[PDB]
Amino acid sequence: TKIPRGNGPYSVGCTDLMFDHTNKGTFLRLYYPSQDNDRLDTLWIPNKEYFWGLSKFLGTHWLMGNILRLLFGSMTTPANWNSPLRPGEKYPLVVFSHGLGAFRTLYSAIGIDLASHGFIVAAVEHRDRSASATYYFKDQSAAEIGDKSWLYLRTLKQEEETHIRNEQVRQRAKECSQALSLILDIDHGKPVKNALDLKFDMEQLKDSIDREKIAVIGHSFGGATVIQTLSEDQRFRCGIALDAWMFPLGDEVYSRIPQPLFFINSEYFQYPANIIKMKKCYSPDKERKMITIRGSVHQNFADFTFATGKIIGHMLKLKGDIDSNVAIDLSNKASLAFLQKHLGLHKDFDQWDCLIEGDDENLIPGTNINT
Ligand SMILES: CCN(CC)CCN(Cc1ccc(-c2ccc(C(F)(F)F)cc2)cc1)C(=O)Cn1c(SCc2ccc(F)cc2)nc(=O)c2c1CCC2
Repeated sequence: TKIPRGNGPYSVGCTDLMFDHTNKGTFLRLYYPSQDNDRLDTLWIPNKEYFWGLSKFLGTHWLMGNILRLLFGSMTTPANWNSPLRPGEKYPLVVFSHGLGAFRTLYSAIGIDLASHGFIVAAVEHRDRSASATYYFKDQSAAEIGDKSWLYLRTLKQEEETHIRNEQVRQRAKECSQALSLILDIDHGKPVKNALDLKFDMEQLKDSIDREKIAVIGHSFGGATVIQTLSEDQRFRCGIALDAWMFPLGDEVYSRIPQPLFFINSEYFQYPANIIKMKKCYSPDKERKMITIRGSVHQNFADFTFATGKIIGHMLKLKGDIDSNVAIDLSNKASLAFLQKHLGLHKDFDQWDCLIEGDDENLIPGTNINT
């Protein structure tokens, strides 16, 4: 309800796609330009098990599962559920990676605005036990009955945290790459039965993708995922990391990324040892940009920043000094400028080229971290 609508000229539709039905299959939330704009009725957090997951992730016990569920379980996100895809054009494609303790639906402000500008967006649900919860189906008949098998976030011991996070960011890359393949193959006529039954007939996606214009975007853990993904998959033509958390990356990725890469940071999350990994990505033969959003906290990139009031927002570290709507607008617009330059879109997004440069009252070029 407080989650912002898309600022762009397209109406936006949302749906979910699972294929195959297994735990090794692809799971994504799709945002896309809808043909019609009949009602904004997409449920934001669609299953109790996520409120269970959040609670477990956040430190809380069981009751907070229910309190969070009672507070939010009905909240909508401004997209037309299962609305038909708008026809007659090929859309550039974004694949989006959520952060630690998140899942596919918690970045709709980004997803939706992006779609309102001519993007199809596939927000993937990671099955590396980095999501709070996720689910899949043990067999085809389970999928048919809606007999979901749930997978909750894994917590790690110190000794564990270097091998595991990296094993995880490798899986996340394979999952971004795989979702890309799912879509691309649908785009070229591969018949697919969605493991979920939904009004939206997946066949509409046929011949609807501009295959030269793919980008990968993610937040935090998802930002590290952007960098691994580009590393291994040149179908992704540029990436955008929203406050990347660089710890899961091996030292080998830095020399391996040729595509242009964009760092959008928050002022209050970054720390020098994180930043120095970002600087390791810079090379005169490569395009790396970096802006910092002033007054912004880590959470400014996800949807819970528009879910509480100004006071409690700041208490829960969900909101910062900057306005949540002013922030996400800067990030979204800075992104559209960047996506236009390196995918060679023919739109008016260059009108925010300055936001790539930090030319704003609320933007800092580079980073506040002096080194
Ligand atoms: C150590 C694990 N936890 C416990 C301290 C760290 C949690 N954390 C920061 C954070 C702050 C607030 C909330 C929050 C979300 C919803 C609510 C409520 F529902 F109540 F409204 C309240 C609080 C969630 C995470 C992080 O882990 C930050 N983080 C995140 S937060 C992304 C996220 C997760 C859940 C969510 F709901 C929204 C955003 N992602 C990452 O990839 C990484 C990090 C750190 C390193 C890598």
